[PDB]
Amino acid sequence: MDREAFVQTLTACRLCPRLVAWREEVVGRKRAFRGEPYWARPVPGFGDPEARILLFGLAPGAHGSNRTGRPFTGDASGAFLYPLLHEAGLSSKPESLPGDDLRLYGVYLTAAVRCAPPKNKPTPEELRACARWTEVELGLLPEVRVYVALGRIALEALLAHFGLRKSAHPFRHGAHYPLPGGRHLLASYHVSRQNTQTGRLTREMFLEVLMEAKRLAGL
DNA sequence: ATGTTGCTTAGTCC
DNA sequence: GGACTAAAGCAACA
Ligand code: SF4
Ligand SMILES: O=P([O-])(O)O
Ligand SMILES: O=P([O-])(O)O
Repeated sequence: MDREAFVQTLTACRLCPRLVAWREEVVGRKRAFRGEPYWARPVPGFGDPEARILLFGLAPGAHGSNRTGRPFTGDASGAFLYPLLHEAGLSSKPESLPGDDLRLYGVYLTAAVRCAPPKNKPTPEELRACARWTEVELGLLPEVRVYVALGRIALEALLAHFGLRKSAHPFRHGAHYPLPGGRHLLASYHVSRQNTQTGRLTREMFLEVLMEAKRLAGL
């Protein structure tokens, strides 16, 4: 199917009962946004359809993409990620605002699970379910040469996608693994506030990941 | 009030 | 694998 069909069918998905419930349950729970409209639906990927680089996240944040409708938009993860994409020369501007004209150059963003999960922890069954969408979405990104897993969950999801053994591809920040056709699989700590604010993942470390991804992608 | 909540990782154990 | 938990620094939240 083409992208329009992908977006149409994805947004109507209701395969995971716990997530169909949670994504609406959190609406109005955060003071700063009470009374505002929430997307509260599956989150479609965003970016360059001709991207050579794919940043693969974990899932929608309750008041992040689950609220704005765009990956990494409206929360601490995006506050960290988007300015860095611009600093690396991969976007039109530093900030991402729903409904703006932000363009990503050579990069596309999505995640393992597309509906906000409780405690940011999807179940093994929910991951297997949404993996069907990963197949469809990555299938619509023919030019990707570098797949960047943001966090352990994301890496494992990508390993399943490529039919790779976990034992041979452990999760460690900076890990680099080869993929068929001269492609690459990179692993980085997730951009979560828990990782950046605690010093586990610094702005320097992530920009480096981005610069390495560009290098490996021929950009 | 100032204590609680919410935002992954790495190690443990079966 | 999968379930469980102590640990990390910050600030909205109550
Ligand atoms: S998480 Fe994925 S599979 Fe589950 S309901 Fe949402 S879009 Fe569908
Ligand atoms: O809502 P996310 O894309 O920042 O997880
Ligand atoms: O932000 P607070 O401290 O007025 O609740």
